[PDB]
Amino acid sequence: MPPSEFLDKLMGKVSGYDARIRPNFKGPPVNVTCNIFINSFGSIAETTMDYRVNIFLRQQWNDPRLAYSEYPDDSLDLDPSMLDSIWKPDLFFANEKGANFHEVTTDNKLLRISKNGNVLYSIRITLVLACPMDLKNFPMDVQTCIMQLESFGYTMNDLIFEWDEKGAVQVADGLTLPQFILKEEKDLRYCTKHYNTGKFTCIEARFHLERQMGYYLIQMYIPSLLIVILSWVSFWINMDAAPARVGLGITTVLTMTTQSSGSRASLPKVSYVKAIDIWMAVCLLFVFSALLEYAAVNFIARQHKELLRTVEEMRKLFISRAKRIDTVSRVAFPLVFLIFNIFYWITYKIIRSEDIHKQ
Amino acid sequence: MPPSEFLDKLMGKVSGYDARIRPNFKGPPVNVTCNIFINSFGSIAETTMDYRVNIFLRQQWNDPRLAYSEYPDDSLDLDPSMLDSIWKPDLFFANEKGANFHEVTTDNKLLRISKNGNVLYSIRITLVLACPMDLKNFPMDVQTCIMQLESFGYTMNDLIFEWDEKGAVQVADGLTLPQFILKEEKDLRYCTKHYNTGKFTCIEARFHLERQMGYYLIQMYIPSLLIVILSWVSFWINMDAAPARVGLGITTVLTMTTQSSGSRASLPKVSYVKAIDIWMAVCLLFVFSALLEYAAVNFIARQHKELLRTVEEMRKLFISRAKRIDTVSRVAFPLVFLIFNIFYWITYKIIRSEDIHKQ
Amino acid sequence: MPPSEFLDKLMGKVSGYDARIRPNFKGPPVNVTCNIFINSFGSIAETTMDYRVNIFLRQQWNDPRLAYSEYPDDSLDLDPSMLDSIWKPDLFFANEKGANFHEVTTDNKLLRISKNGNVLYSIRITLVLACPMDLKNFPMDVQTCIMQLESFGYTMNDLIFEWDEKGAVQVADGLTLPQFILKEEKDLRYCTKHYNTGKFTCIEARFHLERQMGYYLIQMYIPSLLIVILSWVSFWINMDAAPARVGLGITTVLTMTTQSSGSRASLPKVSYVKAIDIWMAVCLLFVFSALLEYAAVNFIARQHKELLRTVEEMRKLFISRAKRIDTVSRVAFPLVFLIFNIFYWITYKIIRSEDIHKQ
Amino acid sequence: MPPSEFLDKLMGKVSGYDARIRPNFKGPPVNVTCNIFINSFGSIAETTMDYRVNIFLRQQWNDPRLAYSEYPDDSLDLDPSMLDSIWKPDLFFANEKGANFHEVTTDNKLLRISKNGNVLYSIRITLVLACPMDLKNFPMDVQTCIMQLESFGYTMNDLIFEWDEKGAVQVADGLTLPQFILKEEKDLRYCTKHYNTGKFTCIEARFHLERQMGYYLIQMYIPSLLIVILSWVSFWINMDAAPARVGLGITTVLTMTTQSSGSRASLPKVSYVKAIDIWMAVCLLFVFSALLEYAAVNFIARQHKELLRTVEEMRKLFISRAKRIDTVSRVAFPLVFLIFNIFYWITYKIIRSEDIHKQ
Amino acid sequence: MPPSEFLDKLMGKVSGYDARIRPNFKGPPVNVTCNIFINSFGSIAETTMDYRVNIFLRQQWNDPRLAYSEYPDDSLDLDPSMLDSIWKPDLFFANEKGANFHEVTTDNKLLRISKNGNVLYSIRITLVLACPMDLKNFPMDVQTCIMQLESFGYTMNDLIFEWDEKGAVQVADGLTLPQFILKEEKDLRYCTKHYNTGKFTCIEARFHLERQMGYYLIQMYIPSLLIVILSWVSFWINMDAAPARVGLGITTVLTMTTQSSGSRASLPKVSYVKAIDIWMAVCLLFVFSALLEYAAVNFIARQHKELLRTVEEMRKLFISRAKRIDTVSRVAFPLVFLIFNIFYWITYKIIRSEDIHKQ
Ligand SMILES: *[C@@H]1O[C@H](CO)[C@@H](O)[C@H](O)[C@H]1NC(C)=O
Ligand SMILES: *[C@@H]1O[C@H](CO)[C@@H](O)[C@H](O)[C@H]1NC(C)=O
Ligand SMILES: *[C@@H]1O[C@H](CO)[C@@H](O)[C@H](O)[C@H]1NC(C)=O
Ligand SMILES: *[C@@H]1O[C@H](CO)[C@@H](O)[C@H](O)[C@H]1NC(C)=O
Ligand SMILES: *[C@@H]1O[C@H](CO)[C@@H](O)[C@H](O)[C@H]1NC(C)=O
Repeated sequence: MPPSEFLDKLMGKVSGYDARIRPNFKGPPVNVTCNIFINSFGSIAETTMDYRVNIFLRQQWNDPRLAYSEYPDDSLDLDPSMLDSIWKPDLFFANEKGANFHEVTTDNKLLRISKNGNVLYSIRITLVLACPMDLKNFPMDVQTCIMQLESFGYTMNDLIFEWDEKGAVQVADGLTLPQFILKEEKDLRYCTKHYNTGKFTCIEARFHLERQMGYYLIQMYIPSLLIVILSWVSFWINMDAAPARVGLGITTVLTMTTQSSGSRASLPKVSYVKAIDIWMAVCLLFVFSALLEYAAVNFIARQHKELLRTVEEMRKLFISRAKRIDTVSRVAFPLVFLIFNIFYWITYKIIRSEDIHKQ
Repeated sequence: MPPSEFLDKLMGKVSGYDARIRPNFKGPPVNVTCNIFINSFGSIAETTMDYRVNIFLRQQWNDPRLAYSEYPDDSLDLDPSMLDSIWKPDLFFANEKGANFHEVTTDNKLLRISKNGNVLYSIRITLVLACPMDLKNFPMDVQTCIMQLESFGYTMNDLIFEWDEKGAVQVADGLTLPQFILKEEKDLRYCTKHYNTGKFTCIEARFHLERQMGYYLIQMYIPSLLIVILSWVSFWINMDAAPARVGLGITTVLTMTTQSSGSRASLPKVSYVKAIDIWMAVCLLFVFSALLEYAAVNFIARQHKELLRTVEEMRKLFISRAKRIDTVSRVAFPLVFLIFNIFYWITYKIIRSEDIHKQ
Repeated sequence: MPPSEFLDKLMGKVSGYDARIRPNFKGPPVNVTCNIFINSFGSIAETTMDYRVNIFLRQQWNDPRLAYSEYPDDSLDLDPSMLDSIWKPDLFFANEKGANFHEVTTDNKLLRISKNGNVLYSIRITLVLACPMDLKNFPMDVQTCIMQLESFGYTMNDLIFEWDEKGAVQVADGLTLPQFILKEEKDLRYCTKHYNTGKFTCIEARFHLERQMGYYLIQMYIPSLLIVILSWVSFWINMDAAPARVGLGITTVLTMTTQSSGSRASLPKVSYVKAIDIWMAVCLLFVFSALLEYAAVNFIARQHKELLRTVEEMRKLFISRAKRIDTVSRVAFPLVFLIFNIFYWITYKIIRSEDIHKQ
Repeated sequence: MPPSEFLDKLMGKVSGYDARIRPNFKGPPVNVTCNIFINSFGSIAETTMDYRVNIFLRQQWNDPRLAYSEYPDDSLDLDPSMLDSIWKPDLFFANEKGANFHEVTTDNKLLRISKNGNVLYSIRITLVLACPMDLKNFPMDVQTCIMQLESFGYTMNDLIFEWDEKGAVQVADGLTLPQFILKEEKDLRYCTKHYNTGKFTCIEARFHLERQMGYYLIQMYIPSLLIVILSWVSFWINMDAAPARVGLGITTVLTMTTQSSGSRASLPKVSYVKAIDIWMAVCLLFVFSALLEYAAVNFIARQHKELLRTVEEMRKLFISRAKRIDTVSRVAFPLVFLIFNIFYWITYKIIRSEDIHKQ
Repeated sequence: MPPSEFLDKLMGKVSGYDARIRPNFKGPPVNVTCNIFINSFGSIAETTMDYRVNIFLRQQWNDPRLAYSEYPDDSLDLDPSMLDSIWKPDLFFANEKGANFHEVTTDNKLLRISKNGNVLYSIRITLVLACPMDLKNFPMDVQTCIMQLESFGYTMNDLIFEWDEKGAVQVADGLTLPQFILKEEKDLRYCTKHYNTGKFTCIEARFHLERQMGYYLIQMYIPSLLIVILSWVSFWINMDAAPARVGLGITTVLTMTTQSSGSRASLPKVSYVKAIDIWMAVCLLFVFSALLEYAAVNFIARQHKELLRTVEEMRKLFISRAKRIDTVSRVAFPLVFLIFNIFYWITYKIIRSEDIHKQ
């Protein structure tokens, strides 16, 4: 019983199998269970709001036809070069750019057929998928990125898509992302589509990504803090009269503006204010207030110069103010900073915890 | 009544359907109604003057042929692999670069045919479209971007394009742009094309985009203002004789030139002057005038040095000028700035309001 | 008289039309008139010396065959899917990179055939074309960019290319370039090609582009001038003894070097010296000479310090020199700058005027 | 005995050779030996974690069919245009992006067939392969990059992949990399794949790459060291009272922050701390501690100013501290730096030596 | 004698011409002479070590078949659409990335056939070719870039490649490169390839490129020199006691480090030290030594301060040293620089002259 004779006999010009007609025509819709395996996730672009994923799509549906029932083995592994002579369902991705196939030495495709007629179609695909991420809290956030699968040409009374009950979404073992930590929530929902042409089936899968704060802390939170420390200690424990104290402030402001521009470099332009903007704005406000304080001290010194020639009675009165302000500044500034840091870190921790619970 | 027999019978070698001849040949022009659905707008490049759009083109026309009239159901959903055996009309985009199709698991295409002969052709297309935007007012403006559809090979007495009376342009729900706000004007006009070869049909669609000022305000209007504030308060409330006061001005000018270069970084080179250029030029003029004022004060001080050895009569005469100028400067500069800001913001608000009314 | 029968009958297996043999074989060369319409010019890259153009090529030639002479209408608009069964001439572009076609909903192609046999072939093409621009005068210049069309496979006694007598080159109405102004010279020449294999026909078209000076003036000529003004007025109207005067020069030099590097940023590396290099070099020379002058003043002051303890006789002798140099510098520097600006702007104006007359 | 007759006769419609059925069907799995030749390795991207390689894949397997046994010469070199009429095995790369073929003048392919039936299939391929490199030790490290080959459609009882016993991996003579030194370990392992669909064969090859420290040393280790040297010697051998000493520190800090940002520029964002970060952090700590020391000296000087009007008894007591600290600083700082450098270089040398031994 | 009948008759199903069998089968190897014309060289990337070239490949070989010998004209220009029905030889480029063809309006291809059977095959190709350039001497060097042509599928007793005796390599008239000057050496060698599969023919062509020093001199050699001049003259002709003199050095060092980083920006990372690195290192050493000298002068001044209250006997002794060092520095530094420049320019001139003679 040669393989070739049977092979053609099933889907040949002698067989009545038309590949342009859906199975069970004029009948109940063809149910399709979809299984996805993630081979290599990664390369998430924050600029143009998209990520790259290489999946192994797997879809099964039941055909009354192609149930040979005359062979010792129930499952037959067929050629992937005769995949044009069967009824593949139409499937497209809604948030999709590009999405090439792969042709290395052979087409990366798979066909299997059981005795009853259940088929197994497996396709390797790299997808560039659009994720409209919300950057309300930039360094610490959970981002949800969407994969949607729809039928382009078939209305709801044909080709209903369903998920797989067990192991709908899998991940390759030892798969890591440099920037994000993937979570195991693996949310799945059915989100039907309505158009003027008709109503079309859809199923979607949701992934939760948390952002590591390790890079961001080292890159920005540490340098900005160190420059605040530098300004604080450096000028106040210097003599009242000096060009250096003044110059220090200007240079510190220059560093702050360069770092502020540097932070908002990779990020796409957005209307709302991110957390990192709040932090850098507060640090800039601290150094600006510090330079203003020194300018005020200089004015008090100017008053002393005018007084110098009941002369000494006024002199000390102003000078003592000079000293009092200088000491209060020394003890006042760090405590206020400490207070800011605590009420900032606490609230952000509460927001991120609430966000993960909400999602 | 098997599907295959009829299916071929309509558009087969036994049928007299030639796909190279227009329907109703030697007759009135084939009218075509066009419906467009916008799946995902975005990614607008200001440099090379273009934007990206992913649409769902839909065009309907009437064929006397293909009106079977022998089936229980009026509408038949046919295969998208037999779309080469019918009379699709020619259609191209005038301001177009690229414009690939999509081939993911199947071609993303749709064919429908009613009992009378009205067809429905639906195509998924990503377009890179050229928009010749006018940057007269850079941060606040309304930009109109053009989509034009034309018949390449058919003159006006064939294949007249028309718009759809109801729901000509739709937008996918919850579609947002990071940089712009789309408006609901959805202007539609017919803009016929004349060539030496002949006169060709065209229809166009206009989109109005407003620019959010949230990013621009934070990125440039706030830092420049803060550096003006810094210069103003810092030097004048310092003693007349100091190297610091001089140095401050030079560094402030350095910041202004770097920010001015930074502003005109993404923008393409254009002859006309943008609003942001006016703002940065005025701020640069303020700090330049401030440094000139300090230089003049130094010259008055030089006069005092020459006088120092009717000697004291001249001395005070110049010194009082020194004081008078210093105080007037303190009160003079902010009010003039305030006046500038009001007459700048008011006029730009009037221009943008006029522009939206005009469009 | 059905369309299909005739349609095939002309260029069918029953017709003796071989599409691999040139018309009028063993005869006079096939003359071809070429008409070009420019749909969208632009995107000129100065780095890799090329520009992008989207044209509508149109070529006409006479075929003795395909002159049916039996139809009421002289001109027939045929399908663009049967363009493989005729004798298209070979045509390629010599300074060409890439040059894709366009396939949106249909091929963008056109076929027309008259009663005598004159055909009309219209093709939409985007060309990346190499322009070896000469940057001798960078901000103000006229650049000539070349389009060449040649026959790859046919020697001069076949397929002679000719231009069209009227309307050889057209431009779409309201077509503008952000950087350049297109001129209406529209030069056309025939520039035959000689090879060892044979002698091949060619025709070329020349476009003249002038550069707007509006962006360049604002970006570089104004900031550099303002920094020269700043240095000039700032240090000389300050007291002889100061750290500030010295520091000012160094910072001004830093600005000059950064701007000089910034100017030569987009530009490709070239051996010859551009006009902008001359301007920035002269401005750098002015500030360098200014700092040297201050250093000399300091040395004269050093002489006074040595003299201070016929002592006063020497003292004033040197001091008066100090004053004399300071005043002459004040009046000397701007006039010399003014002279430089006039003899620079005048000569460049003469060169550009001569260049346009020459071209 | 004409070539054509035999040529077709072997794999023709008269032959029973079906190219869709595996050789030795219903039998032991088809064993495949794989030989790889590396034509041009290189272009390793640290950002998106991948490298480029151009290989010569070679795979041999035994076919009972195609053993003609009637020719004088055992080995026949066949055409590479009839490679569609045989049973090529499926093969794909797991960590693969892209992987085009090459079509220059002909397809770059090879077919050979021996008398017994052993075939030789040779394919030229450029692979972009994903390497998840570990940057724990950035300048000095050994990186292992993975190539994996798998059967997409065939389970373990078909198409078992095996390596070649002799010369499995070769390298073209005189092949060098600008950044890395390739090692000759050439590790080979079999790393079978398990899926829910089935169990699939795989074989992998490991390459060891060491990083040259020549560029990194010159680019970063030398400038940072020179700036530490500059700060150290420059300020301490200057008078106690000066604006210059203060300013020096701020500028040195500015250089350190710019260099620190410059170092972490090419590198992708990662949570863990690299060796270069440790080095730059320690150098920044040294200059920060130096500026703090100067600030403390200024405070001691302030005490002297307060004392100046048992007055002189206190004065010297503080002044001597000033001198003592200044001298100890002079001798203290370099030795501590020397100690740091030795314990840093030694430990990194031990870690890299351990790593190469482990791998 | 119609063209079509003969045309097919030569290479038709009635002719015994099999296009899968080499001419003169079981015979001496098919000799192939190769002629290359360079249409447009250029776009040489120093980063990823490659260049772009657009060539006109021409190869001739002798076929016993296709020698009609019955026509008045010896040479026939055939269609380039029947190039699939002949025996083209296999040819690939070893150092090749990409290498597309060109399809503009027609395939850019040529076929000619003489009476004896000598064919002429002409192909237009753009090649991206890998050149492993040696950057030992960066601004002045001669670089040799390699083109290699090999037979992928045929061993040495078939398809031997040979060069053309006259005019093997040509260049289009008036072809210029912005960065390099092409030389006329046009070296040609045969460099056979050995593999385990077999021994394969190869022929190679060598191009010599010299680098213009005009851009590099202006961009780096002039600014660095000017900044050395600035430092030299500026500080030494200033009073011994000043904050300005100190600050000058730090700023000059900042310029040197920025320029040094700027130089090594386009260049790929390499272990060895380039000439430009030597030059910038020496200039940095000069300014570093200058600042150290000023620091030493300050220490001598400190000694004078300690002495000031046999007191005056010590005072002058140190002061005279101060003066002596200051003058020697003034005359010492430029001569040493002059010596460096001469022994640097001379040796590099000798090395480049030796290199061109060697090549
Ligand atoms: C597909 O699913 C629908 C709804 O679950 C059901 O009504 C229909 O019978 C199913 N089709 C089958 C089992 O063929
Ligand atoms: C198409 O529209 C034109 C103008 O509206 C009309 O004259 C013509 O009859 C229409 N064709 C039809 C209805 O087939
Ligand atoms: C084509 O032009 C040439 C030169 O103008 C002429 O000799 C020849 O007769 C022309 N061919 C025609 C008119 O068919
Ligand atoms: C292939 O290898 C397996 C295991 O080494 C062996 O059992 C089998 O017989 C081999 N197949 C052959 C030699 O055809
Ligand atoms: C090709 O060249 C080889 C060596 O030069 C020679 O032996 C052989 O006869 C040549 N083949 C011909 C002339 O057909």
